[PDB]
Amino acid sequence: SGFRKMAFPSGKVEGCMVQVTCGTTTLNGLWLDDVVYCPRHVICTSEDMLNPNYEDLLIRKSNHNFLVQAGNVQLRVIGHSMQNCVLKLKVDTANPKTPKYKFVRIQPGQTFSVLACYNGSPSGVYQCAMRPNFTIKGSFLNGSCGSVGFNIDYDCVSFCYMHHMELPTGVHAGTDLEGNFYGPFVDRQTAQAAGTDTTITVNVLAWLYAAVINGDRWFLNRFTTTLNDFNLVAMKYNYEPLTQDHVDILGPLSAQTGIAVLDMCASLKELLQNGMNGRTILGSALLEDEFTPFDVVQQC
Amino acid sequence: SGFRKMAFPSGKVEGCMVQVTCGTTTLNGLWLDDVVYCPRHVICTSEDMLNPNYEDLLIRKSNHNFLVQAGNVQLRVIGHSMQNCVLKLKVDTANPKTPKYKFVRIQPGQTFSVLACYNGSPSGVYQCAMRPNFTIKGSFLNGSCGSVGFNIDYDCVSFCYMHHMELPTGVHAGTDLEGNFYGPFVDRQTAQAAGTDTTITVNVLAWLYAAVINGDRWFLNRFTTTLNDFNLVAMKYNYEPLTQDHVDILGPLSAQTGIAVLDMCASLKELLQNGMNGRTILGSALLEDEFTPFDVVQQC
Ligand code: NA
Repeated sequence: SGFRKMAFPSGKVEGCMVQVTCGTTTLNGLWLDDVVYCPRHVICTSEDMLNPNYEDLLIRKSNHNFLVQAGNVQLRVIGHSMQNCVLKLKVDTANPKTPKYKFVRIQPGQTFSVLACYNGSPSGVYQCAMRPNFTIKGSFLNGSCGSVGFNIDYDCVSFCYMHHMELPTGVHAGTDLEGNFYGPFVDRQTAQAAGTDTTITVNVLAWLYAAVINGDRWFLNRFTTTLNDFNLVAMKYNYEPLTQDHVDILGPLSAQTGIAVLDMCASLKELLQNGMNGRTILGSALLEDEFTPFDVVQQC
Repeated sequence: SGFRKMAFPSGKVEGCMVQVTCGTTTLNGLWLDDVVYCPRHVICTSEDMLNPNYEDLLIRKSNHNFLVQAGNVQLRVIGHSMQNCVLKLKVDTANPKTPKYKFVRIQPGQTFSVLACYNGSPSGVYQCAMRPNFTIKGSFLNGSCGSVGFNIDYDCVSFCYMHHMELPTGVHAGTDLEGNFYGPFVDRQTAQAAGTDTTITVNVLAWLYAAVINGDRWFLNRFTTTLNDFNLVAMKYNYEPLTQDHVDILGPLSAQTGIAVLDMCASLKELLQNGMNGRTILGSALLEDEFTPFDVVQQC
């Protein structure tokens, strides 16, 4: 019993974290086999970040200008290449601690664990979601760039996020491990405004299912609804539209609890209309959207 | 920027988790050097847990009745002893992955990271606090007993919690690593009622300091208070009494923000009296008490 924001055990990723220094920028890199992956902005000065020509800046750099440190031990960089917004630094030593891994590009609303690092060293772990506007609400200070987000599925680490930027609003942007940004964001210190941060409706429903599992039932009402009638409500509360694909994904939690998905949708509509009246649900005073259906099943 | 419930990296503890089976109870043990620590209720059947005589039950057990598995590899138990509510199983092999460690008995209101395990295998990590009634609000299913709570301080793992029990109310009880329960709880399946779950006032203040650091300032008022006047308020809201030791611990966060501790106390009094009016603070609709002053400084 009980229900926590639960991250994957971080040990497999800790063994992959290194320090990358270029000139006088230090950040974190990910060492898998004989490649170190890091944000390409490692090559930029402060002034460069205002308006960087990455191809031009990369002309000035050779293999020996990339200082890679794994603990207290120096890796020899034997090649480098830019792939979208990441650098790949070929090193002469394969990481002996390399886990089984893949690179995956997640969808908006998918969750992951972050291992926030500074100077190549693990600081801490927490859960995140890919917001529908393609930002995350991380905890990242100066030096945390190159910290990664991941899921562990079947003892295989699926890397989904590398940290690049903090927006002026203090939310976070980054790439997949092919170096493609999530959303419209660029690795430039310029005005970048996030769009509407909508609520991940399918996740809220999963968490309501989690609450019923755990004995928090007060919010279950006597109504049902339709996907269209629900969605007219969802849209006025900046909730994402629910699809029949969402309903299908909730089926196992429906089966477990005996609560039809549309019934749970009607309960959520009443919570949106009437609020929570100073009550809580799984110890939250608001509707939590950073648990996926799969996250709930895994935890329960 | 941003502020998360942040756990320590779990890798150092993952390397210590083993499976312990006695008869047909399986749970988790902690392998440090040549000792495995686990809950003594490993020796109990279901029926035994109603009213166990641990000394008598232990008469029936020899070293070979304790099956200890580290991954896919069997440890030889060469001695065993009961220390309060834990068993210590001496094994013939020192754990090669043993970190620098200590055993510490924390105070009520102190926080820690939990690595929830099943069958000796890491499942996930989250933060907890030792409630003032000496329960924790974990996430623990059947098989999770022996999962540990810890802090990492200076690359030394300080073990503070081993999981033993779920109360009928679905909160959790356990021991330190000397096997002494936190609070009045016993390793018996009997009616055990927790006392009043009060709020950890010093922690709330730390989190208000965290919010100011991160730019969430709306709740700062124009008042001050006194420790006595504050505490008359705290007591009616089942908040723990604030002491001058608490004020002293908040000094660094006071210094950073320029907000005198008693001023922040007055802000909290208004939040207790008037509530939050549907607003949030560091994305919580309620006052969060599971960050210590030290936790905030570490994260910021
Ligand atoms: Na909340």
